[PDB]
Amino acid sequence: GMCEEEQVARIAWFYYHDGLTQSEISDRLGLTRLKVSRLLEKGHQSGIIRVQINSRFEGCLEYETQLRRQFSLQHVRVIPGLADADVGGRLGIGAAHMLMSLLQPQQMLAIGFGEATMNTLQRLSGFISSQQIRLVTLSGGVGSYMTGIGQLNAACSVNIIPAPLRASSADIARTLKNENCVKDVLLAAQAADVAIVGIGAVSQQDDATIIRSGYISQGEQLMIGRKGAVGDILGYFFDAKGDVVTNIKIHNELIGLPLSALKTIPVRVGVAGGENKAEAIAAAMKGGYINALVTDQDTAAAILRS
Amino acid sequence: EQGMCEEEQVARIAWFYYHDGLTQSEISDRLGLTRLKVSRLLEKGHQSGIIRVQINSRFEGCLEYETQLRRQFSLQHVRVIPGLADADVGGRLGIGAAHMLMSLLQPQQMLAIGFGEATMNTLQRLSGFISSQQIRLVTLSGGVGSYMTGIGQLNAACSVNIIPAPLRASSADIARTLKNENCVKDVLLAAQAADVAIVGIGAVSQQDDATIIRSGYISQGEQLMIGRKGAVGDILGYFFDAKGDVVTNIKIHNELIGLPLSALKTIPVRVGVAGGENKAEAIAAAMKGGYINALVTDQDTAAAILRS
Amino acid sequence: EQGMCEEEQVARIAWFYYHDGLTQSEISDRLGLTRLKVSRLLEKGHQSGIIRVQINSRFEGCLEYETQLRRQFSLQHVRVIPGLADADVGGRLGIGAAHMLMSLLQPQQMLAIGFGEATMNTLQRLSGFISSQQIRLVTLSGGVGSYMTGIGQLNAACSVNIIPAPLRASSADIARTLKNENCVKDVLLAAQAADVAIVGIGAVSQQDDATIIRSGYISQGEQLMIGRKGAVGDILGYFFDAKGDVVTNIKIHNELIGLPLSALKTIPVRVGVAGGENKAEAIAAAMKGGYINALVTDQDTAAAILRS
Amino acid sequence: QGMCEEEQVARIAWFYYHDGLTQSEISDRLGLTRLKVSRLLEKGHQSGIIRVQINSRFEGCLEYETQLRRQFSLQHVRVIPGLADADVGGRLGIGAAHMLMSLLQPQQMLAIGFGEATMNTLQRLSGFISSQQIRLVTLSGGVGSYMTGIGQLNAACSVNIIPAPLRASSADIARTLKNENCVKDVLLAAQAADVAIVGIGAVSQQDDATIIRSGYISQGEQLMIGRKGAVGDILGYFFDAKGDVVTNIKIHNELIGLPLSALKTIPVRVGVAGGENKAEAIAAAMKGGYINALVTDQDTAAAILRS
Repeated sequence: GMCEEEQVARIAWFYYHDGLTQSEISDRLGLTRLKVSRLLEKGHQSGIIRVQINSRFEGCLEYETQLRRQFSLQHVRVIPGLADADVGGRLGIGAAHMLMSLLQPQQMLAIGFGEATMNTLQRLSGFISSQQIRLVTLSGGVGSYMTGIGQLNAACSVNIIPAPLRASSADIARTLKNENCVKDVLLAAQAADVAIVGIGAVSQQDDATIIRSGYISQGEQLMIGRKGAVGDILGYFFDAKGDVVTNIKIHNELIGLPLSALKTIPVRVGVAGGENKAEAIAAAMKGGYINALVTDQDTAAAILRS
Repeated sequence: EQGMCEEEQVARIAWFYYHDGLTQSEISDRLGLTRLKVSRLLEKGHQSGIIRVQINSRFEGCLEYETQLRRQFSLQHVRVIPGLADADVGGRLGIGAAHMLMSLLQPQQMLAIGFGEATMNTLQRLSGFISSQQIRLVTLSGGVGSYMTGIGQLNAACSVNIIPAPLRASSADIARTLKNENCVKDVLLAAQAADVAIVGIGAVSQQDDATIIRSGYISQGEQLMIGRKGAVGDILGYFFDAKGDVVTNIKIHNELIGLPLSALKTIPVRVGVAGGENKAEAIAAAMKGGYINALVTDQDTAAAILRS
Repeated sequence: EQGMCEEEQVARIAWFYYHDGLTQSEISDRLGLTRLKVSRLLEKGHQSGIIRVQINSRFEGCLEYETQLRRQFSLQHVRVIPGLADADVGGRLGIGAAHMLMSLLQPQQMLAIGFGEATMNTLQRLSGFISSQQIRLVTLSGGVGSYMTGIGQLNAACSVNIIPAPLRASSADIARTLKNENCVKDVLLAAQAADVAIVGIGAVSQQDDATIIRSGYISQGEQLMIGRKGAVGDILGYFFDAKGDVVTNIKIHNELIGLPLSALKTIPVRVGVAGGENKAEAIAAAMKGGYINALVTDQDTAAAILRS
Repeated sequence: QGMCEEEQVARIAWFYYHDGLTQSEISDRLGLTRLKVSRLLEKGHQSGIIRVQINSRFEGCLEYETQLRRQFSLQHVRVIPGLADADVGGRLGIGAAHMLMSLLQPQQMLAIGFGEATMNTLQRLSGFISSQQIRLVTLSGGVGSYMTGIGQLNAACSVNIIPAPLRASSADIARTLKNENCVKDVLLAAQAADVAIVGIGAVSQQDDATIIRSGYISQGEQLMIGRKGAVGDILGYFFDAKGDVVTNIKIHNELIGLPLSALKTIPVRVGVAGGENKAEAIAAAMKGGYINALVTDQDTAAAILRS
C-alpha cells in the first residue's frame, strides 16, 4: 500500500466505476475528505483519469465543437448520416429541431428558398402553429415557397414578397424594390428575429439547386465562378474570403433583401450539406452571413479538413 | 405522416357515419376519441369539402328564380341557394358554389381563381375535391397574399400556379412592364387557358361598406370617381356599366397586373359567385357583359335581380 | 300540403341541415313544420335517394373494400391501407397492423406472435406501445432467432416468453418429443392462453420467391409437392386448401414444434397481416378457415380478394 | 424532446467531461431537471457509452495481479480494487467489461456464457458492442437465461442464439437436439468465436448460490456432485481441484451447449468471478486451462494465492 500514482488509480476506480462519494472514499484509505479531492483533479490534469465517449456516431460532437470554435458559431448541429435516410432529407429534421430551441413564442422568422430550407419549414409545421411564429420571405419568387408553407394550419401569418425572384433588367428590379407592398415585406424581413437559409455552391455544373431552378443560365454560372465566386446565399455569390463579388450582374437584378441586410437579423441559421459545398459553406461563415450552421458529419469533415 | 393522419381520420369517421350508419357516440367507442371530438372531425369534413351532400332532385335550389335567371340571361348553369335569416349570406354562397364546381370540374382539370371572400370561401369548401381529383389551380390576378386564406389547406401536394406580381402597379407603365416579365406572362397564359374559372362580383353601390375598398386596393376618392364615370360593379378589378360593357376612362384598369376581362372570356365555363341584395344591379350587368355564363347566388339577390 | 310540394321540402330541409348546418329544431321555425315533422322528411330524404352523400378523398376506396371484406367474410376488424407513391407497401403493412393492435390490446395483456417480415415489422412499429402498456409477448412457434429482429428493441424490460426449440424438427417424432418437454410445453400453453395473436400469411403460388422457402424451412420440391396436395397458403408453417381446411397428407405438419392451427383459434382476436396480389387466394382461404378474424392489407390485395 | 435517448446521453456526456460543466449548468440547456441529468449520466456509465480509461500500471492491484499472472500463466488479468461489500458482483462486471473493450477488435465474434457475472458484463458493454459492431454467440442453450444481458444492444446487433433449452430431461434427448442443424450450427459459430466470457461456479457455495437457485440443478444433485470430487463449474460442467472434469457426472450428458474441450478452441477465454468462497474453483479453472484470462476482486485474488 503506497505510491502516488497508485492512489490516483485507486480513488478514480472507486469514484467513477464503483461510484462512491469524495467522502465515502476517505474512509477507505488514510486520506482526508480534502486529500481525495486533490488527487482526483490531479488525476485528470496529469491525464490518468481520461473519459472517453463510446457511441458510434458521436464523432459528430467532435466535429461540432471544432466547427463551433474555428468559425465561432453561436450554434451548430451536425447530424451523422447512418444507413441512408437520404441525409438531405435528414438535414431538415435537424435544422427544424434546432429552430425549435431558438425561436421564442410569436417571433418573426425570415426564410430563404430552396429544398434545404423548404423541407425545414415542412418539419416545422407543428412548431410554427402552436407557438404562432410569424414568417416572412427573404426574396421574391412566390411559388418557389409554396412547397414549404403548404402546411401551416392555414391560419399562420405569411408575409410574401409579391414579386419574382429576379427581374429582366437591373432597373425593373430597382423599380419593384421601391413599390410599397414590396418595400414593406422587405422591412418585415430585415426585422425578423431569426433567419434560415440554404447555401449554394458554384462548383456544381447544371447540377446545382439554383441552375436547375432556371434562375441563372449555364453560361451565367461559369462566368460567375470565373469572377471568383465559390458559393451563394439567396442568389448572392461570394468569394472564398467570404466577401461579395462586385462584378456580378445578377446581383443588381434580384428583388429581395441583399446580404448586408441579412446580417441585421441576430440569429441566422444556415442549413447545407454535400461534400461539394464545404468550400462555399466555409466562405459563408468567413463573411458572417450565417452565425449558426447545420450539416452532416461528412460535409462537416470536408470543411475543417481543406 | 407519423401516424393516424388527420385527413384519414375524417374520411374514416365519415364512412362510419353515413354509409355504415353509426351514431356520433357509437363511433367514439371505436377510435381513441371523445363524443365531442368526433362531432368536430365530422364538421371539419363538411367545411373542408371531404364530405359532399349530393341532392338528386330538381328542387335542390330555388327552381323558380333559377329557371327564370337561366333563361332571362342564358346561363349554362345556375344555382340559387335557399335564402335564410342573415347568418352572413356570404359563406353559404361558398358551400353552394363549391358544390357546383364539384359537378363541373373533371379530373385533373385546371381551375382559374379570382380573389375575394366569395371565391376564397369556395376554395376552402373545395379542398377535398381539389386533392382527390387533383385539380390544378391558377390565379387570374396578382396579389399572392390575397389568396393565402384559400390556398391555406390543399394537402400541400396540389399544383398552385401563382402570379409573382402585386395586384396593382403604382404606375400604369410599371404594370405594363411586369406583365411582360416571362415568369409573369407565363402564369397569365396558364390561367388564360384554364378549363373553369370562378370569380366574385364587386359592386360600386356598396361603397366603403364593402370588403372591396377595405382591401386598400382602391381609395375613397377613387371609388367615387369610379361611380361618376358610370361604373356599377367590378370583376377582378375591372369596373363596368349597367349595359355590361367596361368603362374606358378608368385609370385603375391599366395598373392591374392580371388577366384582362376580354381574355377571361376565353375560359369556357365562367362561374360567378355573388350575394347581397345591393349587388343585383352589378351581377346582372356581369351577365349582360358575358363575363360569366354561370352564376351562384342566394334567393334574395336572385329575386332582386329579376324584379327591377 | 302548404306553399310547396313535398319533394321541394326535402330539398330545403336537407340544405339547411347539412350545408347551412342547422338544428332539426332550428329548421322547424323556418317553415310550417314541427320538430318531429322535419325529422320525418329528413329520413325520408335518405331512404328515397334524394339526399345522397358521397365522400371525396383520394384514398377512400380503401373504406369501400374494407366494408365488403368485413361482411363478405365476417371480420371483427379490418384495415386496408392504400399504397400511394411507394412507401414500400410491405413496410407500410406494419405501421397499419401495429396501429390496429394498439386499438385492440388492453394494458398488460398477452400477445401471441408469429414469425415473418410481415409480423416482425409490426412488433418493431409497436415497440413503444408494448413498453408503456407492458404487453406480455409469447412466441407461437419455435425458431428463437427468427424472432430477434422483432423483439430487438422492447426496452430490455418486457416479458418475452420464447419457445426454446427450433421451428421444424428433423423427424416427426423428435418434434413430438420436444413438444412435451416441460419448458416448451409451458410456453405453448402460455401462447394458447394469449388474448390477441398476430400472424402473417404465406401463399403457395410463390416459387423460390416465397417468405417460407427462402427461410430454408421448406425445400424447393417440398413446396411443389405441398401445392400438388391442394394447399394454397399457410400460417405458422401449416398449409391449407382453398376451402380453408388443413391439408391432411402433409409431412411437415407433424415436424413442426409449435402451436397447431386448431389451438390458434383459441385466441379470441386473431389479427392477420399480409399483402401482395399473389396472396389473394391464400388470404381468403385463411378467413374461410377462421384462422384469422381480423385482417390487415393494402388496397390492391384487398381488391384481388374480393374480385376472384 | 427530439434527441433520442442514446444521443441525449452522448450529448450531456460530452458537455460534462470535455467542455466541463456542472450537473446543474447542463440542465439549463436541454429540457431536463437537475435530477434527470444525473440519471442520463449514470446511465451512460452503466451502459458503456462512457468509458474511463486509466492509462496507468496501477489500474488494478498489481501485486496480486502479477503473482496471479505468473503463478497460473494468464494472458490477461485484472483485480478490481476490493471494497466494503457493495455486492462484489456487479463491480466485477465494470472491470470485466473494460477488459473486453481492450481485447475485442472491430466486428469480431464474442462467445458468452450465462449467469449474473457475465450477464452484467454484457450490460456494461452495450455501447461497445454497438459502435464496434461486435457479434454475439451463446455457448449454452437457455434462451431466456440471456435476455437480461441482450436486453439492450441497440436492437441492431447480430445475436446468434442456440434454439434449445440449457438442459434436456434425458441424456438422449440432448444428444438428438445437439444434432439438429439449426442447433449444430450455432454451436460451431460459438466454437469459432474470437473471445469468450464465462463465469465460474463453485460447489462450495451449495444452495446459497444463484447457480442451484437457477433450478437447473437440484439440491440432491448438488451434493452428489461434490461427493464425486467436484469443486466448481463452467457452463454447467463440474471439475475437480486438479482442473480436470468429473467423468461420473450425469448432468454433463444432458446439457445442450458447447463442451469444455471445444471452448478451449477459442483463443481468448476470459473468466470473471468474485466471492472468497470461489477461490478454490477459480484456481481449478486455470489449472484446467478453461480460461487463460481472469477478472476478479482483491479479496478473491488473495484467497487464491494464499491457500
